Amino acid sequence: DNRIKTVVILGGGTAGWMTAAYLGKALQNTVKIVVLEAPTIPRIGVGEATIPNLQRAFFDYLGIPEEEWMRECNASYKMAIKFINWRTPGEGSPDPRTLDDGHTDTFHHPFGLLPSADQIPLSHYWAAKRLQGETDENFDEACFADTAIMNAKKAPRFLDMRRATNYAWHFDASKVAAFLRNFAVTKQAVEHVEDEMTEVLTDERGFITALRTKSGRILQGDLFVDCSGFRGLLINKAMEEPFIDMSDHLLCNSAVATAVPHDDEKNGVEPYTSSIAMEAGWTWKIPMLGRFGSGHVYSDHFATQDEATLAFSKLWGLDPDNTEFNHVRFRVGRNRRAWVRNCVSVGLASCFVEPLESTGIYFIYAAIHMLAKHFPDKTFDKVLVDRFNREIEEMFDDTRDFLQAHYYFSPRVDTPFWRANKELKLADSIKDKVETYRAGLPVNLPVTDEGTYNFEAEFRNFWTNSNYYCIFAGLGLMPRNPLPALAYKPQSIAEAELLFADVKRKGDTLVESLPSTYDLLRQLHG
Repeated sequence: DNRIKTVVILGGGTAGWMTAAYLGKALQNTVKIVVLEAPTIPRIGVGEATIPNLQRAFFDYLGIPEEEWMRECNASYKMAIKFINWRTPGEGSPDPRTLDDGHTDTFHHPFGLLPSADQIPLSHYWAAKRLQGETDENFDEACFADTAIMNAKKAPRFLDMRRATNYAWHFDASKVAAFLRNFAVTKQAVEHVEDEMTEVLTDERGFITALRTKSGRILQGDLFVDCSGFRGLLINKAMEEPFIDMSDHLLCNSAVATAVPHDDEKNGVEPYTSSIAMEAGWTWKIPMLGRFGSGHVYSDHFATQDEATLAFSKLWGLDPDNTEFNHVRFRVGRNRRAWVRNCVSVGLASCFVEPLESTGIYFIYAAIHMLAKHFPDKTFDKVLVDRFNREIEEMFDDTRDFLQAHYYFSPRVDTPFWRANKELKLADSIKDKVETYRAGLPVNLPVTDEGTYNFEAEFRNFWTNSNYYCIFAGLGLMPRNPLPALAYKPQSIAEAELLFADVKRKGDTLVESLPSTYDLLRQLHG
């Protein structure tokens, strides 16, 4: 028997306990699993947003019903990120300004799928009408019924819990971590050691053989997962793997965050995350029951901590001297290699970008999924390690480029921060996609439909034509001209008009018949 016998996970939180719970299921109790977690002083729950495959890819794999975990972490529903004031100058404001053409400066990035007509996505029929002066509608409201539902703050399910739209989740990440810790310990025989690490013991090749704890106990293991956060205590410190700083692609490196009590009954509950543009970054709004989490992400080369705190405070009318804040400096980028020898980094110890498209928990599940797939024995086949590393770096760099496009194509030039974004080099992959987009062509057509988007189908097709249209057109970047094939296809244009009319009918119907997000949440948590 040459198998891995013991896996030691360094660090708790969502990364450590997702890893522990997932491997507990994937390895079918043939492996001992140990989590070494230093006890931590609780932080205020500033909220976390996610993407729709979290339930299918992670909680269902574990056999955990959606409503069961939701009720343990104050979770709410998310149908999109709503971007506010990314095109107009001025101070941070929760309220959207008005563009010069009279439109309000908001656009949505929903999870809905785009239909097509004659194998051409609905986005392209919209762009043709918009460029030809035949519609004044925005892309998001023309092409997604979800837009009208979000404008009315209606829920993504009926009260009888029948699904109406696709959606993901807002939640308190420390409560999810605590939920998963309890599951892993009581249902999967994970050993939880509450102690600090003092020594990393290695063999002549630099493979880790054990971790020593502060109490002096030695935790032997065969494979070690670094979930220690930005410090990368195993992968960076002990293993000396270099971290590749990518602040030449993304400027924001800091956040100041809190949780704000919210009057849900007076204001309702928004079924979406808001990304509120600031002078030196952006601020997230993550509604939950009774409160929303909020954090100002900024570059400390363009705002001091006090400047960012005061603008964040003024955003919500908070007393900057009488409110509890969490401050953090980010590490933006990724390790040269995510997995070195018998040390696999997961979460922030592996890589990080700001949560501008809610990908943080996804990077964790994707890594643990790829680890289970590439799971080694004690010979540590270097091809397994290399293919794992290739997957992590391509996943990360692709989302990094997608995020840079949010800043590079914002029309804002009113502060040093917004101008500095346009002095950055655009990655070649986005330059290529923008050139494709501007010729009128689709960008990364999706391959499957609602259901399959099957973890592999989504991992390989992560940002598709719909996503690039949401961000490019939302920011005001248009194709130079319509897709030229449309000029030859009068019947396909007519067929797309009927699709536009179906989107209107469905959104109208659902806006009238759905319960409020507030009412669905009261029932779910009541």
